[PDB]
Amino acid sequence: WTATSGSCKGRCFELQEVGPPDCRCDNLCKSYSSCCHDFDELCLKTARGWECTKDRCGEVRNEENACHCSEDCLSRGDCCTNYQVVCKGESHWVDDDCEEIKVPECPAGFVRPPLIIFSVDGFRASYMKKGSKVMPNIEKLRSCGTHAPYMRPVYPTKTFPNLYTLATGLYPESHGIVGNSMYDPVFDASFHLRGREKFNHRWWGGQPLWITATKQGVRAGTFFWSVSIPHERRILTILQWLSLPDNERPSVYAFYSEQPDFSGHKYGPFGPEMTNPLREIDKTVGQLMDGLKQLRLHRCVNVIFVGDHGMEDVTCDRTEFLSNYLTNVDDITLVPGTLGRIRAKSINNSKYDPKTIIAALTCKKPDQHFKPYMKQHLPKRLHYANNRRIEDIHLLVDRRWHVARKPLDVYKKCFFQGDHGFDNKVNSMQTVFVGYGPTFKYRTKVPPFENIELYNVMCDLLGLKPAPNNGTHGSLNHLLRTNTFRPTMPDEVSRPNYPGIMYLQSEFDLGCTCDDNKLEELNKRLHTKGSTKERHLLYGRPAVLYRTSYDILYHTDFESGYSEIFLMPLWTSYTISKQAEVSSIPEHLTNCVRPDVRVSPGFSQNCLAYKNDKQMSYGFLFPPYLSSSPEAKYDAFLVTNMVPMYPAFKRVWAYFQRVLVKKYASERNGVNVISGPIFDYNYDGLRDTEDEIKQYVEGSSIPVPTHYYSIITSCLDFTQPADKCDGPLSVSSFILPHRPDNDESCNSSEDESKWVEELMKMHTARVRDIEHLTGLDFYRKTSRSYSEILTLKTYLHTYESE
Ligand SMILES: *[C@@H]1O[C@H](CO)[C@@H](O[C@@H]2O[C@H](CO)[C@@H](O[C@@H]3O[C@H](CO[C@H]4O[C@H](CO)[C@@H](O)[C@H](O[C@H]5O[C@H](CO)[C@@H](O)[C@H](O)[C@@H]5O[C@H]5O[C@H](CO)[C@@H](O)[C@H](O)[C@@H]5O)[C@@H]4O)[C@@H](O)[C@H](O[C@H]4O[C@H](CO)[C@@H](O)[C@H](O)[C@@H]4O[C@H]4O[C@H](CO)[C@@H](O)[C@H](O)[C@@H]4O)[C@@H]3O)[C@H](O)[C@H]2NC(C)=O)[C@H](O)[C@H]1NC(C)=O
Ligand SMILES: Cn1c(COc2ccc(C#N)cc2NC(=O)C(C)(C)C)n[nH]c1=O
Ligand SMILES: [Ca+2]
Ligand SMILES: [Cl-]
Ligand code: NA
Ligand code: NA
Ligand SMILES: [Zn+2]
Repeated sequence: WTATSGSCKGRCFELQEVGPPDCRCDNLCKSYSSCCHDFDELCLKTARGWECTKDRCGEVRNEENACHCSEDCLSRGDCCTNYQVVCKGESHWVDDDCEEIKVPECPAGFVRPPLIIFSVDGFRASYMKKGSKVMPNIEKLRSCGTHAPYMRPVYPTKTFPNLYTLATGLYPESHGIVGNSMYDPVFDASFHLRGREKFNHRWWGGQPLWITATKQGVRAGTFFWSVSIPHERRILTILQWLSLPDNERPSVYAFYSEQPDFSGHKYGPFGPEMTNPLREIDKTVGQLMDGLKQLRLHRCVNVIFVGDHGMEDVTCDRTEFLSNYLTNVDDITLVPGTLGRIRAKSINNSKYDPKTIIAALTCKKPDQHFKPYMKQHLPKRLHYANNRRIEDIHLLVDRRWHVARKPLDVYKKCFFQGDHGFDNKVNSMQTVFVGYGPTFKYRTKVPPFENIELYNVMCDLLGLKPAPNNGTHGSLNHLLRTNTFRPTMPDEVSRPNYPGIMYLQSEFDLGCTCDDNKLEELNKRLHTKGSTKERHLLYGRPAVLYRTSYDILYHTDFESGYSEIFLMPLWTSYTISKQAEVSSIPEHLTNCVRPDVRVSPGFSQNCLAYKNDKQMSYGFLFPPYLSSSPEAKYDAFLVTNMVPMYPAFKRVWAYFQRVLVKKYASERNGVNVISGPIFDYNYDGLRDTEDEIKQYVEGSSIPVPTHYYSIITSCLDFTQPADKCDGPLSVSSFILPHRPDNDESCNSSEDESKWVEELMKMHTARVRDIEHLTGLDFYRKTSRSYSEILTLKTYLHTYESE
C-alpha cells in the first residue's frame, strides 16, 4: 500500500528513493504503481513538443512546456536541445569538424569528467557499416573516438544477463542472472521478465557500477528507465542533472534504448522496417550531443555507446520439438527458445533419468538443429555451469532455430522474424562499442574484446577501485589516453626443483617395458642440462601460483614442469619449425614406456594400473611423431611424459599431434606449443585441489584429467619464424573435454579428418581461461609490454567468417 497522495512538486526524478507508503517520484515508481498523483502532470510534461522553433525564441517562460526557448533556460538547464541552433545561430554538433580532445575542457567545479553510458538493446555489430548512411551522429562518435569492429557478449546472449555483466564485470554464472527466466531451488522461487519477483534483491549478485560508485563517494544517476518515459525526456533529465550544484551532481549516468531490439524481433535484423528505428536512435544521440554542447560539456564528458547483443533471423517454422524425440515429454519442464534447459517436472518422480533423456536427444535426426549437453560438458569458454539456477541438462541451439517442448506451445502461447540468445561466438550475436571523450583515444580502432572487460575500464574512468570481477584489469589499457591501470605480474608461489640422475633402472617396479661414444654422450648430457631450452621455451617458464611440489625436466625436443603430487606434467613446452618432419612410432617401440632416472618410483605412474584399468589407456604430452631424431625419440616414451587417456579421446589427441600440429607449423611459420592436463571436477572454472578429484586410474593414485589444453603461439608477422620473432605474438588455444565416448561428434564413426578439427574449434579458449583452470601464469619473459601481453591472454580465436 502506497498513500499516493503526497506530491512530486520540486521532486521530479528524485535521485534518492523514498521509503513507502510515502509516494515516489523516481523512474521505478511507474513499475511499482506508487507514483504520487501528480507525477504525470509535473514530471512528464509534453506541451509543445521537443524542439525550439523561430517564433518560440526569447519567449516568456511557461512552466507547462516540455522544454524551453526563453532567455533564462540555460541557467535553469532546461532548454530544448536545439535551442542555441535555432535561436542563437549555433551549429549542430554533427556538422562540426572533429578536433582531438587532448585534455578535459570542463566548467569550474567539475572534479572529474562525467561518464555517460548510452546502451542500445539488440544493436548488431554490422549495423555500424550497413546503417552508416542513416546514422550521422553515431558515425561521428565512431570515427572520431575509439571503436572496436565488434564487442563479444556473454552467453546466453539475452538482455538481462548482458546488461548486468556490463554493470558487474561478472559471468552470468557468478552474478546469478543466468537467463531471462529462472527457477532457484534453494529459494524455491521463480524469476520472470513480467512480474514482481525480479525486483527482489536476492537474485542479483556481485557489485554493480552504481553501488561501486556510491560506496566510494561518487554519485550516480538512474540506470533504469520506465518503458513509458519517452526517450526525449530521458535525455532532458540527464541534461538537467548535469546542471545541479557541484555537491549534488552525479558523476555517472545511463541512457537505455529498447530499440532496435523491439523492431528486430518483429521484422528480422535487416527487415526494411529496420531503417526507421536506426534513424530514431541516431536522432537521440544528436539530441544528447547538442545538449552537451549548449552546456559546454561536449569536450568534457566521456560517452560510451554500447550494445547488449545482436539479432538473428528466426521464424516459427524453424522449431524443433522435444515431442519428436521423447516419449515421456510431460514428465519434463523445458526453458525454451534459443537455448534449452531441462529439469524434472516433479521432484517426487524418482523414475525421471537424465541419462536416458540425453541419449534420446543425441544425434537422432540427420540435420538435428540442437545438441544436448550435461552442463559440465559445455565448452569451457561459455563459463555456464557453476550456478544452482542452471539446469543439469542443456541444449545448445543452432543459430536461426528455436527448441520447444510440444507444437501446441508455439501456436497457443507466425509473429516474430528475429531472435537472440545463441552461443556468444556467433557473428549475428556480436554487438557494438564506441568510446568518445577526453579519456579515450582519438581516431583509434582497437581489436574486438569481451563485454566482461568494461566494468574495470568504467571504474578507471571514474577513479574507482573495481570489486573483484572476471575482467583482466589492464587488458583494455590501449583504449585509453590516460587513467591507465598499471598491473604487476603475479608472484610465483612455488619454485621448481631441477633433479639430476638419482635412481637406477632396477629400483623401478612399474610393470613397464621398452625395447632399448664420447662425442654423442657429451651431447646428450647437455640436452638433459637444458642446452636446447631456449628453442623450446620461448616465453620463459610458466609461473606456478599455488603451493606445490614440482620438477623441471629438460630434453632435446621439449621441456616440462612435472608435478610430484599429480604424477604428471602440469605443462609441456616444445617448438616445431616450418621445416620439421613427421615420423612414425617404430614397431619395436609401440608399447614402450621407460622409467625416468631423475624421478623416484614413488612419484611415478606405473604401466600395471593401465593394464588393470579396462576403460583407461594412456597418451603422451610431447608427441613421439615429432621427435627430431631416432635417438631423441626415446625421450618421448618416458613415464614422466605419459598421461591418462580414454581410447575414444586418443582418436582426437592422436590426430591433433600427428596431423594438425605440423599443419599449423606450415601455415604459421613455426609454432610453439604448450600442452597439459586440467582437473575441474566441480565445474567452477578454477583449478581443483587434490582433495577434489573424483576419478583415478583403477587401483592407483594417478588422477584422471577432466580436460586437456594446448596453447599455440607464433609471430604475428608470419614472415618471421616462431623462434625468431621481433614483435607482437599470435595465439590460438583450446580446452578439449576428456570424454570416454565421442557422442558429442555425430560424424565420429568417420575418419578423424572429417570431425576432429571441428570439435577443437568448438572448444577454442583464451589463455586466461587456461590460467584460471591450472593456476599457471604464461608469457613471463617476452620483449613485449605487460598490457599488450594481457590483451593477448584475453584473445579468443572464434573460427567465424568475416
Ligand atoms: C569470476 O569472478 C568472481 C568474483 O571474483 C569469482 O567468484 C568468486 O570466487 C571465490 C572463490 O570461489 C568466492 O570466494 C568464496 O566466498 C565465500 C563467501 O561468498 C559470499 O561473499 C561474497 C563476497 O561478498 C559474495 O560475492 C558471494 O555471493 C555469492 O553467493 C550468493 C548466493 O548465495 C549469490 O547471490 C552471488 O551471486 C554469489 O554466487 C556465486 O558464487 C558462489 C560461491 O561463493 C557460487 O556457489 C554460486 O553458484 C555463484 O556462482 C557470497 O555471498 C566463502 O564462503 C568461501 O570460503 C570457503 O572456501 C574457502 C577456500 O578459501 C575455505 O577456506 C573456507 O573454509 C570456505 O569453505 C567453507 O564453506 C564451504 C562451502 O560451503 C564448505 O565446503 C567448507 O567445509 C567450509 O565450511 C570463498 O572464499 C567468491 O564468493 C566468488 N564471488 C562471486 C561474486 O561469485 C569467480 O571465481 C570468477 N570466475 C572465474 C572462472 O575466474
Ligand atoms: C533494461 N532497462 C534499462 C537499462 O538498464 C541498464 C543500463 C545499463 C546498465 C549498465 N552498466 C545496466 C542496466 N540494467 C541492469 O543492469 C539490470 C539488469 C539491473 C536491469 N532501463 N529500462 C529497462 O528496461
Ligand atoms: Ca575446480
Ligand atoms: Cl533464458
Ligand atoms: Na587399460
Ligand atoms: Na559420435
Ligand atoms: Zn530481444
